[PDB]
Amino acid sequence: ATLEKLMKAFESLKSFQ
Amino acid sequence: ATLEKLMKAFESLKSFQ
Amino acid sequence: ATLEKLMKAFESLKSFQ
Amino acid sequence: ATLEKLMKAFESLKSFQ
Repeated sequence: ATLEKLMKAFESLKSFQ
Repeated sequence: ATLEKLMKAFESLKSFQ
Repeated sequence: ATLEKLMKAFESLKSFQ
Repeated sequence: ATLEKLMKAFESLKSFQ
């Protein structure tokens, strides 16, 4: 699902930050 | 700013999707 | 699911903006 | 700024969750 992908991306970004 | 970076990342992700 | 709720909230915010 | 508002909304949602 596109929503799932978006969520994953956001999480990754947060972790990086 | 961290907020700005986050926003940019989100936008990029959206575009990709 | 919490993820779904978050997504919905984000969408609503975007629409409002 | 619209970006700032969006960020604030997201934070609030996260806190609620």
